[PDB]
Amino acid sequence: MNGTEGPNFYVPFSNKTGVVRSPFEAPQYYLAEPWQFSMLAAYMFLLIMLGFPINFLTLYVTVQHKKLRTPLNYILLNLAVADLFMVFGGFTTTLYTSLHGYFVFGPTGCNLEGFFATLGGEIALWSLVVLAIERYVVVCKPMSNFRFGENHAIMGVAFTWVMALACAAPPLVGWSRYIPEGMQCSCGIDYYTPHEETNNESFVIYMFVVHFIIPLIVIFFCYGQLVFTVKEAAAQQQESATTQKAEKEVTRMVIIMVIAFLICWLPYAGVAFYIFTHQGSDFGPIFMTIPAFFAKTSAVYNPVIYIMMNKQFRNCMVTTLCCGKNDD
Amino acid sequence: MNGTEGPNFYVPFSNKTGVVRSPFEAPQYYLAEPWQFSMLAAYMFLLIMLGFPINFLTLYVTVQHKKLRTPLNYILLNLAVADLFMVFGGFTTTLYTSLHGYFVFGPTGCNLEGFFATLGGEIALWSLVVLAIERYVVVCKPMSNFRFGENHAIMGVAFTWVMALACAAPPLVGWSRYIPEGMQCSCGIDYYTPHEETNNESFVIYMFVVHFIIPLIVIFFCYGQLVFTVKEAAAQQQESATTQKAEKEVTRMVIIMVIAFLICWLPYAGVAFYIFTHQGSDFGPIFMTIPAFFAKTSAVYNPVIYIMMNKQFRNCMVTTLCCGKNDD
Ligand SMILES: *[C@@H]1O[C@H](CO)[C@@H](O[C@@H]2O[C@H](CO)[C@@H](O[C@@H]3O[C@H](CO)[C@@H](O)[C@H](O)[C@@H]3O)[C@H](O)[C@H]2NC(C)=O)[C@H](O)[C@H]1NC(C)=O
Ligand SMILES: *[C@@H]1O[C@H](CO)[C@@H](O[C@@H]2O[C@H](CO)[C@@H](O[C@@H]3O[C@H](CO)[C@@H](O)[C@H](O)[C@@H]3O)[C@H](O)[C@H]2NC(C)=O)[C@H](O)[C@H]1NC(C)=O
Ligand SMILES: *[C@@H]1O[C@H](CO)[C@@H](O[C@@H]2O[C@H](CO)[C@@H](O[C@@H]3O[C@H](CO)[C@@H](O)[C@H](O)[C@@H]3O)[C@H](O)[C@H]2NC(C)=O)[C@H](O)[C@H]1NC(C)=O
Ligand SMILES: *[C@@H]1O[C@H](CO)[C@@H](O[C@@H]2O[C@H](CO)[C@@H](O[C@@H]3O[C@H](CO)[C@@H](O)[C@H](O)[C@@H]3O)[C@H](O)[C@H]2NC(C)=O)[C@H](O)[C@H]1NC(C)=O
Ligand SMILES: CCCCCCCCOCCOCCOCCOCCO
Ligand SMILES: CCCCCCCCOCCOCCOCCOCCO
Ligand SMILES: *C/C=C(C)/C=C\C=C(C)\C=C\C1=C(C)CCCC1(C)C
Ligand SMILES: *C/C=C(C)/C=C\C=C(C)\C=C\C1=C(C)CCCC1(C)C
Ligand SMILES: CCCCCCCCCCCC[N+](C)(C)[O-]
Ligand SMILES: CCCCCCCCCCCC[N+](C)(C)[O-]
Ligand SMILES: [Zn+2]
Ligand SMILES: [Zn+2]
Repeated sequence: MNGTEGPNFYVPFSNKTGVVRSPFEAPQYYLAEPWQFSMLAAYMFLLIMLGFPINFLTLYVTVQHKKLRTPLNYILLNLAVADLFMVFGGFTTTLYTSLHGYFVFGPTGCNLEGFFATLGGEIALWSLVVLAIERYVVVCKPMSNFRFGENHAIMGVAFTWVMALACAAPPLVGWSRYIPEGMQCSCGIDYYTPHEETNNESFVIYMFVVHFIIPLIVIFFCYGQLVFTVKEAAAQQQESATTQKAEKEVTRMVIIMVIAFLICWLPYAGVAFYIFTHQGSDFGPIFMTIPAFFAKTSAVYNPVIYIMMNKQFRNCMVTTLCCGKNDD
Repeated sequence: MNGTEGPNFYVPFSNKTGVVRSPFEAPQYYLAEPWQFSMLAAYMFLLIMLGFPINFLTLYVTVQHKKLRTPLNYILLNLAVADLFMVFGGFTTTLYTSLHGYFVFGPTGCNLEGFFATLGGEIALWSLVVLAIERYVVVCKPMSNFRFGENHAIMGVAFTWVMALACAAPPLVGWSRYIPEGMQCSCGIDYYTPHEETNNESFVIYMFVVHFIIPLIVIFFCYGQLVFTVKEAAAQQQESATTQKAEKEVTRMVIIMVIAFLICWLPYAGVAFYIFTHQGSDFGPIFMTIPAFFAKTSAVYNPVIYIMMNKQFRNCMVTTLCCGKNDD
């Protein structure tokens, strides 16, 4: 056996030497050097200390400024909340788990770590869908003469939570399950075993198709309609050069947010897909550790892209932080 | 301009030196060394000389042996025909084009090269869908007391031609268009320009989503049902170890055919997707030439996998070739 399966775990280390132990019962220092567990710990700590303030700040500044009530403003406020859930709901546990070298909080801890990570990533993905659609509707006016205003913003936000929970929750109640990965200090969906009792196989498929592929198809479609229009379906829809310069700022930003998401998650995606199609194959704890922990930067990069690419949000922020002036 | 757009072409070479010419009017030797055009020519020649006999042989041996009437037998005969269409309908033109260093047959030649390549590739893709579904139905028998027999085989084949033509033909009559790629000696879908008059943008999206992604989703789903069953949904189906050993031969083969397709086409897919999302960017003729011509091995690898992994087909072949003794 290249790995060591347990009732509820899969250590990617051979147990021919009898050293393997459950990620829920004892430290995993036999997996790698303890200084490496310290690095993860240190890493999560930074994510928590960076993520807590930038997201809260985003949330705070938005609520405080009434003029910030556009779909974008709404979507980023949403991510700010999702990130705070990742930070406090999951990172605190992954940090603590990394310090002890295992899930001292048992499966319940692993569920927290896996749930919120999955929730945060998915909220970010589906949020991208809502934004692409909003850019589609606002830059090409297809449908009719409807207003993707504040009302749809709310509906847009609720939507992201519905989809994301549709992906993150099932494994909490029987369909697939959260399980330790890599150095065993973070938890992800079970791509490691078939474990037919929780119908693992069908969930992984469901996840990659409905919670990865479909969303990308939708965004790709929207991207299609925007390239086309910025080319010929816009010169006839009379787009004042003054509006386009501010509607191009926003369109550029969504594209960047979409690229950042792919940069952040594709690595994890690939290793997961691989493991899933090579279960039992010979791979170490470092194989998934790097992509997994790297993906956790998803709790931080969005507010940052936001602050750096949306002048209005930036100025409001400086205003909030300087009390009065460098408003809404 | 990093490239040179023309009414119906896109040479990936700057025309600041005025050397660029239309791939329909003159040789493209300024793009690369003439010995490289000789390599392509030599290459196509081998594909033709290999593809003609292995496909025909496959087709011939199948028709000759009546016992060869299962879905697999049917699907591979289908590919054999698809490949002969690629060889004769397209490669002869790409060969000749490589020899002259340009499309002396003008756009009509380019359509031939692009159509049959696209047709052959897609027929292979959708054929994979039909096989995966057939493996699904036959190895897990989900639907009721149903029979995926000869009748469905025919319907399966017709199906692959319908989808493949749905992808290859539209660009012949106004939706997108076949255009020279790389060193300008092979033609592909227009990922190079927006050319709104033929609605390029929307076709590329349609192609990647309906003629790449969806098919992969379907196969992935089937692969899901097989891993699950070969695991805990088949030990209750009392699959006698005698049949499984022959039904595992076939299942293994389809999986290999699926992997070979990804090995063969993903490279092309990626460069196409890239070019499409980086139109006008600085890339040379070699950027697409290698993946494109590599993909053309799609006219040859399937019959070979077939001969090498299906003992029954292999034995019939030896029989056909040795006359009588080495049957159906
Ligand atoms: C655990 O990981 C190991 C790799 O570290 C996997 O072993 C590989 O298993 C395959 C399948 O049996 C071997 O292939 C066979 O090789 C022989 C050559 O003697 C050949 O005659 C057979 O037809 C077949 O191709 C392979 O050699 C072996 N190692 C390699 C090269 O990767 C193993 O499958 C994994 N699973 C477990 C827990 O066993
Ligand atoms: C990896 O293999 C090792 C051994 O090679 C496993 O060690 C296990 O260690 C426990 C001690 O906590 C053993 O339990 C003992 O069992 C005996 C009865 O056999 C009982 O009398 C003692 O009181 C004690 O409970 C356990 O037997 C032993 N297992 C093996 C393989 O011998 C280890 O569990 C393996 N890793 C895992 C969990 O996959
Ligand atoms: C043709 O290919 C060239 C690259 O070979 C592309 O040019 C690049 O265009 C980007 C902008 O789209 C340039 O970035 C800009 O750089 C300046 C620094 O002076 C910075 O202030 C701007 O904010 C921006 O980042 C990049 O420098 C440039 N590369 C070079 C060296 O030319 C070009 O886009 C392609 N298509 C065209 C327009 O022909
Ligand atoms: C790349 O640039 C070259 C030149 O830098 C393009 O070819 C040149 O095209 C011009 C304009 O079509 C030709 O000029 C002709 O002049 C006569 C004057 O009697 C006029 O009646 C024609 O209407 C035309 O303007 C010029 O002959 C030709 N230069 C040559 C001989 O190579 C070339 O078309 C560009 N690449 C492409 C095809 O985009
Ligand atoms: C290069 C493809 C090798 C074929 C392996 C079958 C899995 C299909 O690959 C998924 C497509 O992603 C391309 C990345 O290629 C890396 C190969 O690793 C296989 C991923 O599990
Ligand atoms: C060593 C390769 C690192 C470069 C990876 C760039 C990823 C950018 O994300 C774009 C998404 O594209 C999908 C797959 O990415 C592969 C290359 O990206 C080029 C886009 O065609
Ligand atoms: C550090 C903990 C992690 C990364 C735990 C779990 C993550 C997932 C189950 C992620 C799933 C996916 C998302 C968020 C977006 C891309 C596709 C995906 C299905 C791999
Ligand atoms: C040598 C000539 C070639 C490769 C010409 C054109 C090929 C296409 C338009 C291929 C399309 C695709 C296929 C066959 C399967 C994978 C996805 C795809 C859409 C890129
Ligand atoms: C940011 C790009 C990194 C790769 C992202 C896409 C990976 C999908 C294919 C899996 C290949 C990964 N690997 C090493 C696990 O084989
Ligand atoms: C719908 C998108 C499908 C894209 C598949 C991409 C496969 C990657 C193949 C290599 C592409 C990398 N690049 C940038 C050099 O072209
Ligand atoms: Zn509204
Ligand atoms: Zn039938």
